[PDB]
Amino acid sequence: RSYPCDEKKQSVIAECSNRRLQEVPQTVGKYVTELDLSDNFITHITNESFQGLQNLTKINLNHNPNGLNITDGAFLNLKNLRELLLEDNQLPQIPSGLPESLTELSLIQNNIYNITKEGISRLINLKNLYLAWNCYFNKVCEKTNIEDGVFETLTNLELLSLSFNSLSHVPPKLPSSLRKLFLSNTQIKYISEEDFKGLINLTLLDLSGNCPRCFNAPFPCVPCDGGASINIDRFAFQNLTQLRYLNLSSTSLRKINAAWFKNMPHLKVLDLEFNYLVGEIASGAFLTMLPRLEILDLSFNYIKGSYPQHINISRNFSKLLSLRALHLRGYVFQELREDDFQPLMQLPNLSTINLGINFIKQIDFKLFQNFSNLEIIYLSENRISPDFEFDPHSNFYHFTRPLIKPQCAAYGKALDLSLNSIFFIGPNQFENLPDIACLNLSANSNAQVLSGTEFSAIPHVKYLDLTNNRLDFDNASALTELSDLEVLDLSYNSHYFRIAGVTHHLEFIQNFTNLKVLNLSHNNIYTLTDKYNLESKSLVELVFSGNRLDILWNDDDNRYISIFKGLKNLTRLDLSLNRLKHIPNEAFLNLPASLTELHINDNMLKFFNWTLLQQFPRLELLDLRGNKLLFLTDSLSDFTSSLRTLLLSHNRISHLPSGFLSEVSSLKHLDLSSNLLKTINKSALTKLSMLELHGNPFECTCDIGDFRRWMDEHLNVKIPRLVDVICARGKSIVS
Amino acid sequence: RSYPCDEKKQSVIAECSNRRLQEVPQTVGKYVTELDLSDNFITHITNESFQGLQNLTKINLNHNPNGLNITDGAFLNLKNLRELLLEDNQLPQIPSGLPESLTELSLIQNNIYNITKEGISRLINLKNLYLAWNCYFNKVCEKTNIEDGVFETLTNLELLSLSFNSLSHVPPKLPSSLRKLFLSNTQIKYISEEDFKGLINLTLLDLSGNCPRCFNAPFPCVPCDGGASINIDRFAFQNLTQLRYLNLSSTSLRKINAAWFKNMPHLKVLDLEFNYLVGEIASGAFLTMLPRLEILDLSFNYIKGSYPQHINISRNFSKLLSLRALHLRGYVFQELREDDFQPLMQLPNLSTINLGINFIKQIDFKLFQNFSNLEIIYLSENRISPDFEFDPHSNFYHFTRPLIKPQCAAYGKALDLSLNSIFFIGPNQFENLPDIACLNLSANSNAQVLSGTEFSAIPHVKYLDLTNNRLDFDNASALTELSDLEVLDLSYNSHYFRIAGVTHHLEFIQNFTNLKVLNLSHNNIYTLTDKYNLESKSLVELVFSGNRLDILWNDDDNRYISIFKGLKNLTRLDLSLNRLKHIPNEAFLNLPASLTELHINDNMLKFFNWTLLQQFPRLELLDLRGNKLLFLTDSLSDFTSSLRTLLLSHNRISHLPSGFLSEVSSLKHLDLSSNLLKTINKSALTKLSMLELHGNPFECTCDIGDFRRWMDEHLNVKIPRLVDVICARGKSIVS
Ligand SMILES: *[C@@H]1O[C@H](CO)[C@@H](O[C@@H]2O[C@H](CO)[C@@H](O[C@@H]3O[C@H](CO[C@H]4O[C@H](CO)[C@@H](O)[C@H](O)[C@@H]4O)[C@@H](O)[C@H](O[C@H]4O[C@H](CO)[C@@H](O)[C@H](O)[C@@H]4O)[C@@H]3O)[C@H](O)[C@H]2NC(C)=O)[C@H](O)[C@H]1NC(C)=O
Ligand SMILES: *[C@@H]1O[C@H](CO)[C@@H](O[C@@H]2O[C@H](CO)[C@@H](O[C@@H]3O[C@H](CO[C@H]4O[C@H](CO)[C@@H](O)[C@H](O)[C@@H]4O)[C@@H](O)[C@H](O[C@H]4O[C@H](CO)[C@@H](O)[C@H](O)[C@@H]4O)[C@@H]3O)[C@H](O)[C@H]2NC(C)=O)[C@H](O)[C@H]1NC(C)=O
Ligand SMILES: *[C@@H]1O[C@H](CO)[C@@H](O[C@@H]2O[C@H](CO)[C@@H](O[C@@H]3O[C@H](CO)[C@@H](O)[C@H](O)[C@@H]3O)[C@H](O)[C@H]2NC(C)=O)[C@H](O)[C@H]1NC(C)=O
Ligand SMILES: *[C@@H]1O[C@H](CO)[C@@H](O[C@@H]2O[C@H](CO)[C@@H](O[C@@H]3O[C@H](CO)[C@@H](O)[C@H](O)[C@@H]3O)[C@H](O)[C@H]2NC(C)=O)[C@H](O)[C@H]1NC(C)=O
Ligand SMILES: *[C@@H]1O[C@H](CO)[C@@H](O[C@@H]2O[C@H](CO)[C@@H](O)[C@H](O)[C@H]2NC(C)=O)[C@H](O)[C@H]1NC(C)=O
Ligand SMILES: *[C@@H]1O[C@H](CO)[C@@H](O[C@@H]2O[C@H](CO)[C@@H](O)[C@H](O)[C@H]2NC(C)=O)[C@H](O)[C@H]1NC(C)=O
Ligand SMILES: CCCCCc1cc2c(Cc3cccc(CN)c3)cccc2nc1N
Ligand SMILES: CCCCCc1cc2c(Cc3cccc(CN)c3)cccc2nc1N
Ligand SMILES: *[C@@H]1O[C@H](CO)[C@@H](O)[C@H](O)[C@H]1NC(C)=O
Ligand SMILES: *[C@@H]1O[C@H](CO)[C@@H](O)[C@H](O)[C@H]1NC(C)=O
Ligand SMILES: *[C@@H]1O[C@H](CO)[C@@H](O)[C@H](O)[C@H]1NC(C)=O
Ligand SMILES: *[C@@H]1O[C@H](CO)[C@@H](O)[C@H](O)[C@H]1NC(C)=O
Ligand SMILES: *[C@@H]1O[C@H](CO)[C@@H](O)[C@H](O)[C@H]1NC(C)=O
Ligand SMILES: *[C@@H]1O[C@H](CO)[C@@H](O)[C@H](O)[C@H]1NC(C)=O
Ligand SMILES: *[C@@H]1O[C@H](CO)[C@@H](O)[C@H](O)[C@H]1NC(C)=O
Ligand SMILES: *[C@@H]1O[C@H](CO)[C@@H](O)[C@H](O)[C@H]1NC(C)=O
Ligand SMILES: *[C@@H]1O[C@H](CO)[C@@H](O)[C@H](O)[C@H]1NC(C)=O
Ligand SMILES: *[C@@H]1O[C@H](CO)[C@@H](O)[C@H](O)[C@H]1NC(C)=O
Ligand SMILES: *[C@@H]1O[C@H](CO)[C@@H](O)[C@H](O)[C@H]1NC(C)=O
Ligand SMILES: *[C@@H]1O[C@H](CO)[C@@H](O)[C@H](O)[C@H]1NC(C)=O
Repeated sequence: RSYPCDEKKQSVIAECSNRRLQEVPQTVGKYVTELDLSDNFITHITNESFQGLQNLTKINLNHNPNGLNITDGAFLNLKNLRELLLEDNQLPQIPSGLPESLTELSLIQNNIYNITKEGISRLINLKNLYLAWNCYFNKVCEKTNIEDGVFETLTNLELLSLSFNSLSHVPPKLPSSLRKLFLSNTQIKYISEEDFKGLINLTLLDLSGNCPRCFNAPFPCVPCDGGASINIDRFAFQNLTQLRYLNLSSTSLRKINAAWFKNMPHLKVLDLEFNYLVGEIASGAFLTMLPRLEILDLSFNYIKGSYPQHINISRNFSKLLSLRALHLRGYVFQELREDDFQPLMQLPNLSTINLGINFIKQIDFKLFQNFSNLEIIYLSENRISPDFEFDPHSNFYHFTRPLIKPQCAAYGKALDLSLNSIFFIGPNQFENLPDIACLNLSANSNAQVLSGTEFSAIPHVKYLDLTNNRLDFDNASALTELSDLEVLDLSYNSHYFRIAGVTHHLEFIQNFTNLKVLNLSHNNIYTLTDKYNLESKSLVELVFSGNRLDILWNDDDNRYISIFKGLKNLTRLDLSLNRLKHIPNEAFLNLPASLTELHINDNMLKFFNWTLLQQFPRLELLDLRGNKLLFLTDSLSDFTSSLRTLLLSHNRISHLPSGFLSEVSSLKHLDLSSNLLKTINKSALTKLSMLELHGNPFECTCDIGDFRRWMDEHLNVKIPRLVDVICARGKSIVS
Repeated sequence: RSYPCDEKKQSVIAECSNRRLQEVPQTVGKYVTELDLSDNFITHITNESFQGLQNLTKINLNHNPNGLNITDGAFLNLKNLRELLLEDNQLPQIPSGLPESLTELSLIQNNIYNITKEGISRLINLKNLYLAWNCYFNKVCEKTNIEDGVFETLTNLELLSLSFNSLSHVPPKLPSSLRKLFLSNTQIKYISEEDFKGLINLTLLDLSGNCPRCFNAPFPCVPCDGGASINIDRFAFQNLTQLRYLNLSSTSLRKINAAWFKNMPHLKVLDLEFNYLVGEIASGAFLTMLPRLEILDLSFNYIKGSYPQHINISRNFSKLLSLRALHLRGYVFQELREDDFQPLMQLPNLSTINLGINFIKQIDFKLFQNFSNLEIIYLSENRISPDFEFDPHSNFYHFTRPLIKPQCAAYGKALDLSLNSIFFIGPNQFENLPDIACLNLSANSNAQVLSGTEFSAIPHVKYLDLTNNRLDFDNASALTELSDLEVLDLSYNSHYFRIAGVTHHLEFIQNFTNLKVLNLSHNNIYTLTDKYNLESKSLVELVFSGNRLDILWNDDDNRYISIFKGLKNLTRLDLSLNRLKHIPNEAFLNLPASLTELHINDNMLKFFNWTLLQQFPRLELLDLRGNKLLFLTDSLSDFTSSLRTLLLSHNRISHLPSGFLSEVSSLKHLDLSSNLLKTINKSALTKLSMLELHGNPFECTCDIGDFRRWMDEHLNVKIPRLVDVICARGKSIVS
């Protein structure tokens, strides 16, 4: 048992993050290799901080403290130190006399404005150097002075990142080992012919945000004089036969010179977001130069004040033969006509069209059929009708998450129409579409009574998202045309559920032979009409959080006592956030005997009838976190032989009953963190692999001794975050 | 300083609620008259519980414990006990040998099924007897046995309530002192001629929920055989000349006998909700019998399965000359035509029409003009387009809150169109309406760009509610036609605010010469377009909670540093729930010097620059509750002479600086509850009238003595909830 860090073996990692450590710990294990020490209160670092920690081949001192004084060659005597990370430390300078064994260095988010030979040129083994985000936006900081030639000694340098600094030009004397060159938001107007001419290995070049398009910028944005475009010499990308990824986002471009790509036969990803390329899109020769392009991002190229009827796509798109994804958000146009996308329809691997945020009013949906294999049709957010703000380690111009949830997209062809205005699905709404498997109609202000016919044209939908609408559930055949339905997400439709005098019919649930997952969360359900029960022979997982079981299962009311019992296959049930003070025993007994996993967290339970766990012989996880439980049973082993994980954090448990750890033979994980345990008696003292105790007011006196021994006896019981397992006054119990 | 209760003088009241008291306190003040002891853990009551507490003319033992054993005549020796309340106690019986001085008795929500002479007939001074809600719904309980004549001795009985018990008929031998008779939900099929014949003083009769209409009931509901109507003898309400309030809600009525009202010339409020009176509404003679009726509730009289084109209102409504409010929710019809309301238009005092929840599709709005003086036009929730569930002390069939917010209605003529489907305000949307002053368009899925013309037909709107829509704020003249605008509520319009690449224009705020109150809460505002500042010469109050000032006022960004300074008249600002870790001093200094009241609660502030309170010389209230403040300044008196209230609960303050209580000469209220104060030194020890300290881990040892003296010295400093001012282990500090 280590302290204050928590170790593992991936290759031996001392996770020592966030522990409020005030200086590097003396007490680290001697087989430790990677020591993560971020987010601590470390203020000073000397040579004698890592005195005897050898074969540390990684250090992380990010965010210290939560500015860091590092003496010169304080790391020098670590002859194995390879990866060093000292991001976000208000470092004034690249620290002096670093150990030349370093292969990866990260100085992101400091105050370093001077890149000197005295810090960098000795370090011949740098592969990846991260200096981004040191002088940017309206930060008080100085122009970035780069001593001449200071990189040419770094002949094993593969990745260099200087983004979000004021450079003004591409440094000269760049080693030709570079494969990845990041110069975004560096205030560079002009790209000369000599600028990259000897970088024959570059796979990636990022010149984004130089001469930026600043209208409506969510950050302080300085245009180039006259909102002028970036100036790229005609032979600037000569000799760059190995480029794969080119990012020219936000460089105010209006013209693309087709000859820029003459010597890039492999170009794979092109990013031209936030430029002014509406003209280039309609008639663009540069598109005939890219037969291996896979991803083209042309988002936010809208003309301010301009709302064209149709989008205008050059015939030249037809030539983009390897194109996989095409992103055209923020073009802004009223209508998508069948003719408008002819140039894309013969492209064989075009699987993703992104038309998000174009305020489109009508789509002639039949057009998506005439394509080859579209997989993701992304139309969200249109107008179709019946420390620190910016993360230095992600992409700055867009979100990188997938457009459509993987779990939904994995079923097949996907149509995301979320955040539109289809407030009512008419009879011909889905005429002429391909066989959609994944459908998002979230947030379309839909208030209709679904009745069994609305989806007849796409009857093979397998995952359906109708979250965040206002469905009026007043017809028992709703959605039953979707015989293949497997996932149905009905969250955040509380509008009509909340009104007691409108009708609520959920009977339809039973008709689905293949329904696996049903989410009814945040619907404020407390009254149903005519039928009180949920029935399905298939359903595996019901999410019923953010409803009102406190009302449903009121003591004076019997109507909903078997609400969930007809769910004969159910293995996971989420009853969290139901305002439950107590569950009547009979209603608890009528939960499906099939359950393996039951969540009743974040209610207000004062009591739990443990005895009833006898009728749930398959149950593996019981989650009661965030209630008001006062007492644990003394006889748990008598009610279950199945429970593997029991979660009880954020309750009011002050005493552990006899044999509680030893006697339950299937139980491996027990979470008692953040309760009211003053102690743990020797009488409470085996099949347990993890026990959580942080957050408790452990009275530290001579009485607390017995348990310590037990910890020493059982190393096989991980006890996390021992630093937070604390005497009630501050020291850990392990002192 | 009392303990454990907290006293006052209204006439001397010992508020002793909710204190976890385990028995009646010995230590009550001897001038105490009313002793509220509800919501405690009281289990037993004997004669020797109130030994020497005389001139107690009120006791409240509701919800004890949080069932109560009361010995016989345990209250007998209180010769002044007047009002006794023992609701919600699982009492098995009316307690025996109660003191005959009682004028008001409340036994609501117990288990009393036997109403005996041994408990009630002696008590000749009962005015008001509450026995409601003892056997109801699916509770395990017995039919209510009422010993014969047991009320006729109570000749000073004015109010009797037996609702929500199984009676089966109106008890006989009811004293003719009764003015108010509550028999709701008592399972009484038949009302005989003899039933009330000698009750010549009744002002109110409630026979609601006997033979109930049970379709879609939000409670276990037992129809009378055949869903039959209640049977009311033709001369059942003979001799009841003094009736004012008649409640016949949910008695399955289909016919009203006009002659029931022959001898009620004063009838004021008639409640016929949840019956089947569509026929009676269209052709109803009973309406010619009620020329003093003021309030008529005909809600939820819908025919299941039926959706008429027009509502059908008998000509006889024209005869309801004193009618003030008419409620017609849940009739359910498609269209309101001008002709359909002719019978109401000459009624002089008709100020309120309620058409909520009728799924109406079109209204011919010009019709509201032809009325006399309509004040509240309530149309919410239609389809217009471009312990314990039930509170025993409120009305069971409807919510009693006002239809329209008083603050909005106080400006004049009100139109509530909330929860409809006016997703777009067209040019003629508001043609032909009266001069609306108060307008609710909440929750209409409105996504348009308001532009300055939409309200031109009702330009004198003074309070405007557009909450819970999705407004696209992309035009600087939005709402500017409303030159008289005084209150503008823009909460919960985050849809477009949250998207960084759409435009956000709030410039319009400045054009309003009369804008007092602006709510921008829960809009997730973090980026504006072109103009970064909020400007108004009039605005008094800005609510900016649930936005992202953490982003706006990011350290690397200057654009929003004066966001609020142009609000030159501002006296109240709410910056709560902005995720603020810290406020740059310059942005804090640019808050309006006019401010008297500033809320920054529920953020995550680690530090507060108190020194800056020097530039806010009018500031009376500073609310920093629910942050992470570690330290208080030692020199507050140097930065302010205006602060009257300072609220610091839920922070991490462990020490009180010298002179903190004494030195600030304007400060009257200081809230330090729920921090981390182990003590309060004698050096921290005048103009203070209230100091809050409950929730702190006060170390109770010899050191804690000094402060106790100070408390004894200053009785003029209310310290609430001393019971919760607790040694860190359980006893109060005042022990
Ligand atoms: C202009 O356009 C270019 C070209 O697309 C963008 O280039 C990408 O830049 C992003 C952001 O810097 C890079 O993203 C990060 O890559 C790191 C390295 O990942 C590679 O190697 C690791 C193995 O070490 C693999 O696991 C991984 O699959 C990759 O093959 C990652 O470490 C980062 O992820 C980590 O941090 C993020 C922080 O958000 C966490 O969310 C993750 O969980 C993880 O811990 C991150 O993914 C990206 O690699 C660049 N692309 C290429 C091909 O090199 C530019 O950023 C863009 N410019 C601007 C300013 O927007
Ligand atoms: C059938 O229809 C009838 C006729 O309308 C309804 O009759 C009303 O019933 C309600 C609920 O019982 C009564 O409401 C309660 O009245 C109490 C007495 O208030 C009068 O006197 C006090 C002075 O003591 C005045 O302050 C007050 O203005 C009244 O003149 C109040 O004490 C109750 O309010 C208190 O408790 C509620 C609990 O919700 C709190 O919210 C309040 O803050 C307050 O503490 C309450 O208002 C009402 O008075 C009856 N009307 C008349 C004219 O007598 C029936 O209820 C209805 N039947 C059913 C089953 O719905
Ligand atoms: C409605 O509830 C459903 C069902 O629970 C929610 O979908 C599920 O969400 C969880 C995460 O919350 C997904 O599990 C996760 O999977 C990822 C990827 O494998 C993994 O990395 C995580 O550790 C976790 O296991 C789960 O796959 C997903 N299930 C389905 C069928 O999509 C849904 O999010 C809820 N809807 C709303 C609006 O809250
Ligand atoms: C948007 O913010 C406004 C302005 O603050 C909110 O309206 C105000 O709400 C408060 C209560 O939250 C009202 O004060 C209260 O008045 C009543 C009656 O006098 C009193 O009993 C209370 O003690 C309290 O003082 C205030 O009058 C009201 N102001 C106006 C102009 O209506 C509004 O509720 C917010 N909107 C949303 C949707 O949250
Ligand atoms: C349906 O569309 C909605 C809206 O685009 C998606 O909701 C987003 O999902 C992510 C991941 O949880 C959240 O972080 C965002 O907050 C959500 N956006 C909004 C506006 O709520 C949803 O995931 C889509 N559904 C599917 C199946 O892919
Ligand atoms: C505008 O209409 C909405 C919806 O009817 C009103 O919102 C309700 O107000 C009450 C009082 O705060 C809340 O308890 C309800 O939760 C609200 N309902 C909903 C659906 O949110 C609103 O008050 C009306 N505005 C005015 C000025 O009267
Ligand atoms: C992609 C972001 C475009 C931002 C501007 C913006 C454009 C909008 C449009 C398109 C449009 C662009 C330019 C001019 C016009 C005509 N006013 C419309 C339609 C509907 C709502 C519109 N709302 C907005 N906020
Ligand atoms: C006042 C509550 C009425 C409850 C029934 C109910 C009625 C609705 C109506 C009216 C209606 C009533 C009776 C029959 C019909 C025709 N299906 C419509 C229109 C639109 C949505 C409707 N949604 C509902 N849930
Ligand atoms: C760049 O390419 C051109 C022709 O493609 C060639 O003449 C020149 O030698 C190359 N430059 C370098 C430095 O390789
Ligand atoms: C499309 O991708 C497939 C593999 O998914 C590949 O075999 C094929 O060569 C690609 N076609 C083109 C024209 O790039
Ligand atoms: C559902 O709606 C369909 C289509 O109008 C209708 O025929 C059917 O009657 C409805 N079902 C029920 C159970 O009301
Ligand atoms: C749904 O299931 C019920 C009962 O199993 C059946 O009566 C009903 O007709 C079904 N509806 C459809 C459309 O399959
Ligand atoms: C029960 O669930 C399993 C696992 O999802 C599934 O294979 C089976 O079909 C379901 N049973 C029924 C009767 O639908
Ligand atoms: C648990 O519920 C059962 C009935 O299912 C009851 O007999 C038993 O007394 C309850 N146990 C506790 C501790 O409440
Ligand atoms: C009731 O009224 C009728 C006539 O209105 C009268 O004859 C009778 O005496 C009255 N009954 C009582 C008991 O007052
Ligand atoms: C209407 O109410 C007013 C007082 O607001 C009263 O003077 C008048 O008599 C009432 N009219 C009728 C017909 O009741
Ligand atoms: C607001 O909309 C009006 C009406 O179309 C238009 O004339 C005006 O140009 C718009 N204002 C701005 C500032 O765009
Ligand atoms: C609003 O105010 C601004 C500046 O005070 C002015 O230029 C603009 O024309 C105003 N618009 C209207 C409709 O009053
Ligand atoms: C400032 O507020 C006060 C109080 O609401 C108001 O009387 C005055 O008109 C406002 N001042 C201006 C310049 O609008
Ligand atoms: C408060 O802000 C002022 C600048 O307005 C600065 O001079 C001072 O140092 C700050 N005080 C603290 C305690 O941060």
